[PDB]
Amino acid sequence: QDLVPAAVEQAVPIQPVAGAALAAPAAGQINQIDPWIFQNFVQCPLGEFSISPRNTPGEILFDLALGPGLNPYLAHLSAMYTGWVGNMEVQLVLAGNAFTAGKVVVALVPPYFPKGSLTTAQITCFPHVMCDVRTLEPIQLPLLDVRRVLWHATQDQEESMRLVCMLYTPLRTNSPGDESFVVSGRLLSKPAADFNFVYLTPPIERTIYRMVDLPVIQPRLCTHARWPAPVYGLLVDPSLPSNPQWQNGRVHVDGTLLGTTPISGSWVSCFAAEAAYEFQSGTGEVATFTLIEQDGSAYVPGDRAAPLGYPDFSGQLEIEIQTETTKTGDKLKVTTFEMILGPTTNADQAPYQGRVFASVTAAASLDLVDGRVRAVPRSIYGFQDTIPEYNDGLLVPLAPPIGPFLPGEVLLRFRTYMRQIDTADAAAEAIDCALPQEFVSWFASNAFTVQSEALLLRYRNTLTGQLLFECKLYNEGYIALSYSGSGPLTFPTDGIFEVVSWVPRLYQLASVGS
Amino acid sequence: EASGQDLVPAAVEQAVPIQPVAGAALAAPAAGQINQIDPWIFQNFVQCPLGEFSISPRNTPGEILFDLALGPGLNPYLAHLSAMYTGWVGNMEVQLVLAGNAFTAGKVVVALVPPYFPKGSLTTAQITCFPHVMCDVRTLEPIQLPLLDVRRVLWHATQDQEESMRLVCMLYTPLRTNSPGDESFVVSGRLLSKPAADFNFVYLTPPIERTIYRMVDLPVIQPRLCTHARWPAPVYGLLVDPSLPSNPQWQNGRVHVDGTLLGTTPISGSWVSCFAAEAAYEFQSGTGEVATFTLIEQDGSAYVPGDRAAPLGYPDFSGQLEIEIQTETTKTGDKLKVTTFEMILGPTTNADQAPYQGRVFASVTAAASLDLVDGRVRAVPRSIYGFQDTIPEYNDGLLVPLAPPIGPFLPGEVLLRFRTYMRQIDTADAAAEAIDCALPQEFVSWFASNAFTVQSEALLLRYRNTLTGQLLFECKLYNEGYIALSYSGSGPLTFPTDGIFEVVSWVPRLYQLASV
Amino acid sequence: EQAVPIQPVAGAALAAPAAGQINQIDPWIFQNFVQCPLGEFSISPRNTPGEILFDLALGPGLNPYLAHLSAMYTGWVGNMEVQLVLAGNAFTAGKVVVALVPPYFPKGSLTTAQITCFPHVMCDVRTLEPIQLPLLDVRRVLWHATQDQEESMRLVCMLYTPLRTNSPGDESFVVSGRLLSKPAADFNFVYLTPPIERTIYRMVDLPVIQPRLCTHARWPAPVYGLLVDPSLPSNPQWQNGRVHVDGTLLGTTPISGSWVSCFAAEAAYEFQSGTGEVATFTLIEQDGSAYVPGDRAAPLGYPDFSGQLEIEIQTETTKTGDKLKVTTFEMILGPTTNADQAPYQGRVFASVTAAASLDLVDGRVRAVPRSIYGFQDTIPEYNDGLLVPLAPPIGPFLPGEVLLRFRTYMRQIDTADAAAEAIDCALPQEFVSWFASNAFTVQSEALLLRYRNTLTGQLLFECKLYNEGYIALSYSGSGPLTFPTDGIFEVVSWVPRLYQLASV
Ligand SMILES: [Ca+2]
Ligand SMILES: [Ca+2]
Ligand SMILES: [Ca+2]
Repeated sequence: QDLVPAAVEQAVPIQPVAGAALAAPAAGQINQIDPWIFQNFVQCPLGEFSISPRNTPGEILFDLALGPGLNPYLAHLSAMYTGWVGNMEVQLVLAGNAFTAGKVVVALVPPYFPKGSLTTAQITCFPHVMCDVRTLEPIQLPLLDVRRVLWHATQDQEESMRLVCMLYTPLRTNSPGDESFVVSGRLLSKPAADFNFVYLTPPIERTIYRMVDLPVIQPRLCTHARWPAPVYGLLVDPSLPSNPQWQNGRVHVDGTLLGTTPISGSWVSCFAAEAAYEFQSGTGEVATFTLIEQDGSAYVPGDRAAPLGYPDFSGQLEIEIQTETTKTGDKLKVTTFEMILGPTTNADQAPYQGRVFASVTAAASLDLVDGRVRAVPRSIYGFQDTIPEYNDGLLVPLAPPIGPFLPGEVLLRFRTYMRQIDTADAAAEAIDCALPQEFVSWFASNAFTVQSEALLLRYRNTLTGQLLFECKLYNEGYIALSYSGSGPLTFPTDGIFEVVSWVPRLYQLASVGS
Repeated sequence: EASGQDLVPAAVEQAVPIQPVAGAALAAPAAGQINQIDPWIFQNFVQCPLGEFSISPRNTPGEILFDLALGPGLNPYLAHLSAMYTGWVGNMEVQLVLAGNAFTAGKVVVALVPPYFPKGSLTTAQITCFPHVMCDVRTLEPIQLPLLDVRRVLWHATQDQEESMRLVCMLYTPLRTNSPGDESFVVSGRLLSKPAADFNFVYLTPPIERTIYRMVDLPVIQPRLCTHARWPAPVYGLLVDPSLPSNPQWQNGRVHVDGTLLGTTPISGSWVSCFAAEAAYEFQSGTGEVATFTLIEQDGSAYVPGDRAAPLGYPDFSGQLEIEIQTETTKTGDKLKVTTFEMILGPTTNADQAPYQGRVFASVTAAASLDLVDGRVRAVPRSIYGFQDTIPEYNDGLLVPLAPPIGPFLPGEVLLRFRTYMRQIDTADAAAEAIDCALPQEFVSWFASNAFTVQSEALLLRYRNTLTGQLLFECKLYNEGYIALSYSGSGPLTFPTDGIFEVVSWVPRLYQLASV
Repeated sequence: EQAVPIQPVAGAALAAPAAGQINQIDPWIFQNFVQCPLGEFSISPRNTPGEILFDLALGPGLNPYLAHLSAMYTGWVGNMEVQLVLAGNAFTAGKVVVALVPPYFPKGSLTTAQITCFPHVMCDVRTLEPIQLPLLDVRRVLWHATQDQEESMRLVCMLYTPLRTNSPGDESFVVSGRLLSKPAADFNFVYLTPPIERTIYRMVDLPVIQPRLCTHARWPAPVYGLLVDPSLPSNPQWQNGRVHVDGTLLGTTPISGSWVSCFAAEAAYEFQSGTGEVATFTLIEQDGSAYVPGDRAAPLGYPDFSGQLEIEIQTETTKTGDKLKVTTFEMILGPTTNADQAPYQGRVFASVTAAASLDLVDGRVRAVPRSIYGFQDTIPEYNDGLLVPLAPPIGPFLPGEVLLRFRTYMRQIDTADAAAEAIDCALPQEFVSWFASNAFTVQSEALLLRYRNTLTGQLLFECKLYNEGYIALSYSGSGPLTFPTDGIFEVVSWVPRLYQLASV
């Protein structure tokens, strides 16, 4: 009587969701967009992901949220509106082989479903599409505005429908292996027929859904963020410790300054304090410094280990100060003082409590008048890359170690050389930073929104266009490279970084090496 | 229909000052699916999960008898169905049953409290400022009330709780009886509910068992087949005794109904009254061989003094405890042995012992210095001498964080005890030494591994006999983790250990239990 | 009214299906334009274009009657009508812009170019009639909650084109502007609830007590006078007598007046072979509690001045000539060190000038002040030479504003001159307790106050009470000026920080 076909094309059944019909009576305006934005799939700002045989079933490959942050045109247009309503459509492409086996599921997760941990059995209880990694053509899905409000505010994030993809079946290759074959995936989107904005406002450039960019300066023309010297090298080195705990040069991508890093590069490794001088018997002058901020304000013990720009390493410091004497026939001079920074004893060093001690040998009194001084670094002796004596021997608030790199990932280092006093070894002492200056700035000056876990960057030659490597910039302000060698590897410093897209935490980078 | 109607019958007085409220019709254009509830569910009144309450002549006006929040948690069908959705809307119908004796008198008020009204002290002056209904306790027919969805959103979320209309009942007039003989009656009221015409759910989601509503359940196991939570022995007795101290401060076997462990109670029953440590041995011409133990966690982790008086599973009583220890010796002929040590738990001794700092001392009498190598060991109990059921010293007389004493109880309520017997050394008395606990270890593991969500204040339990299927008594299980029942006798009372406990409903603290 | 590019907004028609009740308001309220709070400004020839003249948010708090009525309801909905009045003659020039800013626009600084991109109106200062505007309820919900502050439409007025005028030689010309409002025909309340007294639309008030019957917050003595003296330091850093208007205690101030300049501690007495007996105190809370160092310099009520004082404690002797006694100790607070006083860590030292052993027992004591020697108005030594967390100095003040001080006199030991002592405070202890127990809601930056005589009802002066808990007066003199201690302080209204007081 009836025939049931064995092969049916996949589709997602939906019930239509009302947009501006529900929002019109309570909104001030209903603003329509260009009719040709409805005709083209354009790559999402988060539009890159990867699949590897290192992955396991149940891992989330990506998750996207409905809103004007999925389309470059809509993200550009959102700067002159206060709200939005409507549905969208998403397209997915995978670059697979004929030798690869594997299945993924793309599901539609409603708002207010708890965001804990889904499993492979649960993911198929949502409206979904099952996709093979060998597909040649793109796959598309809808995104409806299931909501309890009349419309959404642009300037916040709120809660909306999500699009989550997880690895349903493990990725296998018939080849003996193991290789390092990676399947690339890209995402595109476009609004559906029932999308518009709410209220026409002036265009504000410093809005959310504004893409992050970087200053166009080569690394040679930059300033080191931990020692006052120009940047001289760019390298990766797996023989060095992997998770340092530097306190300077640390900034969040969204603009938060972590640790004791300042805004300007003239505050690095310097300090400002009120000085009092004394003489003991023959040891010379002893200077006690009560520390303040470099702009003249007062220092209060808080969530930082020291005033902004305080040195975060160990050794003996030779510094310069400006002094005035009460002697006859001699006005202001510049004096050199000796300082102890490393974890030691026989002194009471507590910059966390605003007390510092310095000294200089002298057979006379050479009395000086107390006042405000600014101390800058001149020379270093016995340098060690470890935190200083912030308190006497106690614990103070600190920025966390860098971490938590994926397997095979190493840290990119910007390298400069210090002025060092040595007797036997003539080698130049070297110090490293994660991000240079003018990168600490351009953050906290632009208040960006992260919208994802990492940023993909490409390093390129200026006048040739050759690609040197690609890297991941995490939201915590450090760069990772995929390198598996044993020795140091350096790179030319006349390149330019450029932003590609937002990528998730599990993204797999193309390997680098010699 | 009934015999002498010298009562109130129907409380058809409402004309409640409220407008009709729209339900699922406002949420249909904002949902991406079509959902509906089984039409037969809309056709009968079933008892709410919090559908039992009591009025006693010991309550005062202004006490809250029940308060119910609108949502899927008032109906067993709807609470089962809410595990596979994210969203609900609509109104409800509620039936209140309270038909006390004809010799009684009293009055209650049931009010409709809107969302966003602050919770806390609700006095008898304000409850009449709401849309309300006045009820006699002698009313024969059930009283029917509506619960409307007053809201400013289109629907609510099943997981996590939001602000909705409440239904609050407060005792307005004290309950008194007119009978000549010796007693005053108690009124037992019931609540039933069903959805209204426009109730619905929103979006189908995977069915997850560990949802917020669910229902608390207990393991199906007889008390005689369980293990004691304070001494490594089987449970032998189920008892109530009003001559023993009423508010003990035991540190082991304490667990919250939501799953939190309080005190020094371990997950496993093999950690009870045992400890793992690093042992260093020395010879003293007095006590003989002296062993110093620095205590660590039983799984091997480091011990850090924190918000607990001792490492998990440490003994919480007093006396002289004798234990067995595995030891290695360098004397030719013997390699491994089990040695018996003894140590004073309490009498507070000279100065000493500081379990809160991980220091323990023990000794064994001997003449020649036995060659013993320092190492890692685990000690388990063997015997007790001069047992006293009082907390020991942990900080050498200084205060330590402790679990609160068990309580409080309503007047006439006593604590139920699970009893076992310990191996004892005695010189002139041959009577067995007994030790009690509040819950067995199986219940502790069940609560720790299940992590339910509590609703009001306590659970009503009924104890049934497996052989004859006859209910023995009813008790209140408090959310803090103890059990109370009403008993007014003088001597101890014991119960058979062949029964099974069962959950009935959620009850508040002022629930009045029947005597036993 | 004027035409603006905006659509009509529905009120109760959208809230009625899901509301319980829709409640009506007195029809006489719809017939009166009442002054809005923070709805006045003045324009001077020296102002530059781009200054924000006002910005007010839609809600019940714009009208005193609706603010009163909101206490017996759960929600509200609807639009309002607004009137703007400007006072200038025919010989002026300049222009102003009033815009409609939507509920979720980011807060910040607007430029004169961006204000014209909203729905707006342009007005000349020569306008005769008041300018009428609508205030519409643009929202993503069905109604609002009375006890919660949500986002609503705002009305923002900026100076667009500067004022050009002539002025006489004695006074400078200004253009004054005021804003009034009333509900529109589509405004309603939601649900009849029992009235609440601790609502958010509650105005700040002060206790009706004369300052001569009050208590000093820094020294346990009655207040003997109030004054203003520009010669004294402008920005003191007192750690006592500091309270926020919303009710947050700052520094080390206690709630009770009996905790001022007193401390409780566990005492250990040991006889030194030199000067005499020495007592070491481990500080605790006055009511009895563990003291933990934190964001606070010293336990509540600890003295915040420098000098040498004497204390009296209850001591018990194990000898047989007595059992209980009260003796006077001696401790040093000023920045002279020599004993390593660390109140921040919770330990201090004291000594007595006595010979031989003076056996006592350690059973906890409370120390009260007796007299001060070498008093100095500087913070004591909390750490040996280190820094501690403490409250910022009092300020800032506008150009021409001075601090008003409540003065009291303390005992002394000085042997050279016997004129008087002097210790000042910002607010008395009664005001501190009032603000702590009331917990009001602050609106903008400051409150306008008035000092009047109780009987004749004459005005003495007017001042400004800042949110941080200090009073400022507009005084242009040189020497100190004292005031009678018989008046009563009264609250007038909320004022902005840049408010010009009348000179005293
Ligand atoms: Ca060297
Ligand atoms: Ca015995
Ligand atoms: Ca004097």
